[PDB]
Amino acid sequence: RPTFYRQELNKTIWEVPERYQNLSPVGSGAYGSVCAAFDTKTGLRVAVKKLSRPFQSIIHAKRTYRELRLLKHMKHENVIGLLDVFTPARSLEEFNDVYLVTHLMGADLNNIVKCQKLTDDHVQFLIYQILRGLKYIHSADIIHRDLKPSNLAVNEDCELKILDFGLARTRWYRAPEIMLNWMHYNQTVDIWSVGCIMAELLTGRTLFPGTDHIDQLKLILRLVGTPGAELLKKISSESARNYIQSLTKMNFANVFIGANPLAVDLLEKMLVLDSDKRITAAQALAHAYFAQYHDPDDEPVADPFDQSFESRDLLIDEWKSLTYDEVISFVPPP
Ligand SMILES: CCCCCCCCO[C@@H]1O[C@H](CO)[C@@H](O)[C@H](O)[C@H]1O
Ligand SMILES: CCCCCCCCO[C@@H]1O[C@H](CO)[C@@H](O)[C@H](O)[C@H]1O
Repeated sequence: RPTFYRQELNKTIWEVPERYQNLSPVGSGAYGSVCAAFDTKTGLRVAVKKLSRPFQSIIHAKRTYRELRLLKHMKHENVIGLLDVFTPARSLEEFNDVYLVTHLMGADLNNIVKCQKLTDDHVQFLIYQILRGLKYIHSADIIHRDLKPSNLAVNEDCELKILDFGLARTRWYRAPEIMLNWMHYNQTVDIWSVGCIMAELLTGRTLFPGTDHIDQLKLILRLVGTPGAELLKKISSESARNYIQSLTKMNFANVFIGANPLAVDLLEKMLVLDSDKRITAAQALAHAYFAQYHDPDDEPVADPFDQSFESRDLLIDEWKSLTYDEVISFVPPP
């Protein structure tokens, strides 16, 4: 066991191993708060997240377990992974707090085109990394569901990692089927998000900046066009088909004037209403737009992820015990 020290942060006592220094609050959420810190043991800037009352209820407890399981699973250059997880508790009986440590890359894509659009060469590099990481996540049978610029961290060398779990420092990037509570989501919900992000990097402007939910959907329909006959067959409701026909084309092509035609071709393949017809991450990696970076020998897939817990309805004490097990078994990365 490491030596811990105590300090008041974000309105509670944080108790952390001595290696983590210079904690500074950077965020809080309903479920946790984050400090930036410096890990004197590895020389890395890190984010330390202290969960807030991780076992307050069955739902909190399951969320805590899910977050830790997902972070422990992720071992890929373009996906955030778990550098450390700890608790000052010395037994399951004392176990009440959980702290998660991840890389702090130092910036994200959220600010990035406020001032000007990116070059085509730089968009190739960033989107390539997003898709390389998404191929990995998808191969584990995991769907991100909330890809957006603030969930894409980059360092000074513009190496990129996909984030989640409130490490991000809007519905503009959400697949329309998620907004329409469709359920039965495909992984290509995330490909829609990548298309929205890529479009914005190339043009310097949000692709679908809706003011509210229905506005978001109206903007999408204006740009990609009304559902064709094949997609209309997959929508049960006659009234819904009538209603979309009433809101429903602005040129997709006119949005991307001056762009690399290979970029536009890829955007057209990502931003397809019918999720069954969107390009996959793996397919996208092979598209000619990425010829400078694609290497099939180094676009690795994930170990399969045991998601049995997702469908379980367990008691708090069981979720808490399962979480404690995962804390104790953690082995830090190379
Ligand atoms: C702006 C457009 C307004 C209406 C959007 C269409 C609503 C589609 O609705 C969805 O259709 C699916 C297929 O039948 C169902 O399985 C889903 O339960 C349902 O949510
Ligand atoms: C903008 C208003 C219309 C939105 C239509 C969105 C259609 C998304 O696509 C749908 O996704 C479902 C879930 O994966 C699939 O089961 C369907 O087969 C697929 O067509």
